[PDB]
Amino acid sequence: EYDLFISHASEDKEDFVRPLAETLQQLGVNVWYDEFTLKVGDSLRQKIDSGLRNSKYGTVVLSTDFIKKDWTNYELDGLVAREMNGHKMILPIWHKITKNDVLDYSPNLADKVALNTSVNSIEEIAHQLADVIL
Amino acid sequence: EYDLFISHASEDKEDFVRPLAETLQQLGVNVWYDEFTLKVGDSLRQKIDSGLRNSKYGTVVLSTDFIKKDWTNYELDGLVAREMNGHKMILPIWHKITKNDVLDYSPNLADKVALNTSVNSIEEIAHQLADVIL
Amino acid sequence: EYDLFISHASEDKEDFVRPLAETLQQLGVNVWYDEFTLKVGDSLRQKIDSGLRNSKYGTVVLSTDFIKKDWTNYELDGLVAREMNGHKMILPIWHKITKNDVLDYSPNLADKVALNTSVNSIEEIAHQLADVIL
Amino acid sequence: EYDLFISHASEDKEDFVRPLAETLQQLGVNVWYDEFTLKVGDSLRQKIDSGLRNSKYGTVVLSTDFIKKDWTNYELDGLVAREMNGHKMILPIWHKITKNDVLDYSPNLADKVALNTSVNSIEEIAHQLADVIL
Ligand SMILES: Nc1cccc2cc[n+]([C@@H]3O[C@H](COP(=O)(O)OP(=O)(O)OC[C@H]4O[C@@H](n5cnc6c(N)ncnc65)[C@H](O)[C@@H]4O)[C@@H](O)[C@H]3O)cc12
Ligand SMILES: Nc1cccc2cc[n+]([C@@H]3O[C@H](COP(=O)(O)OP(=O)(O)OC[C@H]4O[C@@H](n5cnc6c(N)ncnc65)[C@H](O)[C@@H]4O)[C@@H](O)[C@H]3O)cc12
Ligand SMILES: Nc1cccc2cc[n+]([C@@H]3O[C@H](COP(=O)(O)OP(=O)(O)OC[C@H]4O[C@@H](n5cnc6c(N)ncnc65)[C@H](O)[C@@H]4O)[C@@H](O)[C@H]3O)cc12
Ligand SMILES: Nc1cccc2cc[n+]([C@@H]3O[C@H](COP(=O)(O)OP(=O)(O)OC[C@H]4O[C@@H](n5cnc6c(N)ncnc65)[C@H](O)[C@@H]4O)[C@@H](O)[C@H]3O)cc12
Repeated sequence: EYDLFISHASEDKEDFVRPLAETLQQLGVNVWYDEFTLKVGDSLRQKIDSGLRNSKYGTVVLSTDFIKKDWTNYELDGLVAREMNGHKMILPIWHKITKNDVLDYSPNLADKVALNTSVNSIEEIAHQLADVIL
Repeated sequence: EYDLFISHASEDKEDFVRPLAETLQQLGVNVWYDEFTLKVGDSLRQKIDSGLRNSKYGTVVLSTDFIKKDWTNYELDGLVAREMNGHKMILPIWHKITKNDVLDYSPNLADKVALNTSVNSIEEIAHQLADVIL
Repeated sequence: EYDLFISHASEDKEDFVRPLAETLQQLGVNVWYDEFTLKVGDSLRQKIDSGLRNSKYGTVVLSTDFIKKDWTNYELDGLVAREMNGHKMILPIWHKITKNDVLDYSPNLADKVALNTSVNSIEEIAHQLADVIL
Repeated sequence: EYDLFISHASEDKEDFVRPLAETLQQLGVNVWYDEFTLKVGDSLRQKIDSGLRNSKYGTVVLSTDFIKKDWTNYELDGLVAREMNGHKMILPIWHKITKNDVLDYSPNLADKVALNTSVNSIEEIAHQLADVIL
């Protein structure tokens, strides 16, 4: 069902991630985003697990807060596991972070071409993503 | 697939290399150029290695910045390795650099005939390259 | 902490890599090897990433099975990313493989001097490595 | 640093070139020889280029196998390039080869005085070289 899963830290919602998800839907991507999918009484574990398993692609918004928190590391551990079984997925974004900070977090992600929010705007990034997914 | 691989420093894009690559495609050469080929989520290592291995020829834009940087030296190591197995490839260009500076970088490249950007224009250089490749 | 990280395919453990790692420790190199470090309940992603980032050197056992598999290519991407930031690391070994097969995998590794297991024995290779590391 | 660079084919190591290089060091010449300088993980291109550029003199062992191979012709290109900038270097040796075979390879080397291994012994040749270098 879903085309893209969005993994992000809650400190980045208002200035970046909410505008991004809203514009991707307007282009026509079917997106998994937590404010759209999770409802009262749902199991967090079981809903996240089935969202990770049923998405064609996943995007990760790398940030200083992303590195520290628990649920963000839970999601990225699951994306790499599915990619090491033969299915390529990960589309990275760099937000307020430099190459050296990424290379100190993991040197394998420093090998992957990312979109940098200090160089591209929100809609300029959204157009780049939809060209791969669609 | 590709006819030519272009190896250059990013400081030289706007005043020389972007005009050159645009005019080569208009003559009909099938060219490997990083702004045309690399996309979000690609592995840099694995895409560059298959570009080097599947091209008939390679051109190197010698420059004061080309000498210092890392990825430029990575690409030239791979071109010489394939040439020392019996397949001639390299077509050199000298940009803002003199014979002495080239001879201090490597005396073997000082033996190979090159196109000098202080003597020829962009389209005059492009016409010279296509006569060898095509 | 670690002096050397060993990257290898699991098909090569018993006739080559297990004897090699055992003899390197006896010479006194502090080595990262998966049978010594990984334990029940560890995250594979997070433990491999910190092993790559905290080692002075890395060795890669090039082999016909190494080229095909997923986790072997994951590790080599991270080594090259750290080397293209200015820190030299890679010490290559050729096992049951010829120059032509290496040049068809990547022409840049064909430029780097390697130890060939058809020419040198296990302890003769181990002595060569420790002279660089120590 | 280096006084002499030795350029030779690997088919000639055991019966001529290893004894020669060992006796030159005993006289006190500082020599560039591949078995003494190159180590695991070195770039072949970048180490050879800095050896050619930092030596006062160069010697070439002309032989039937020398003429055919690739890396032997690579080194002689760089020596002539530096000599055509005004710095005399080349000290030739003829091994199992006649004047006619040299003249068919290049008529300019047939003009330079050479040492012939059918007329002089190893130590008799080594004494002749050191009188020029030292
Ligand atoms: N939508 C969501 C609702 C609830 C929990 C979520 C956890 C994670 N996520 C997923 O993970 C990324 C965010 O990681 P995160 O690390 O930013 O999240 P936090 O841990 O900060 O939690 C955020 C806030 O939920 C409050 N809280 C904690 N347990 C609670 C509970 N049972 N009932 C009510 N409220 C609770 C907690 O008090 C804080 O105010 C996203 O991509 C997303 O897919 C989304 C969540
Ligand atoms: N197109 C390209 C994109 C990304 C990296 C490239 C590296 C090399 N090349 C190849 O090598 C020659 C240029 O050498 P170069 O030495 O000029 O390049 P730089 O190292 O300066 O990198 C240039 C910029 O990429 C930024 N950067 C670094 N890692 C990044 C990452 N994972 N995701 C996003 N951005 C990243 C880095 O912040 C800088 O602003 C060309 O012929 C070409 O074929 C092309 C590249
Ligand atoms: N030590 C190790 C344990 C587990 C997984 C590893 C993966 C990779 N490595 C690293 O990568 C190189 C080897 O690449 P490799 O490609 O040889 O490995 P394989 O994919 O063949 O996995 C080998 C076996 O683990 C079984 N398996 C898969 N997921 C499993 C899981 N969660 N729990 C239990 N067992 C699992 C899988 O069934 C097969 O029998 C080494 O340098 C090393 O640093 C080492 C591993
Ligand atoms: N010391 C040396 C080591 C390696 C390569 C050299 C190349 C050239 N040289 C220089 O050139 C003259 C000799 O020309 P040459 O033409 O005699 O040499 P070959 O091409 O026959 O190579 C000889 C052997 O290296 C094996 N081979 C090829 N690539 C390899 C690689 N990455 N890692 C491991 N082994 C590799 C290849 O399998 C063969 O067995 C000398 O004056 C010297 O300064 C010296 C070399």
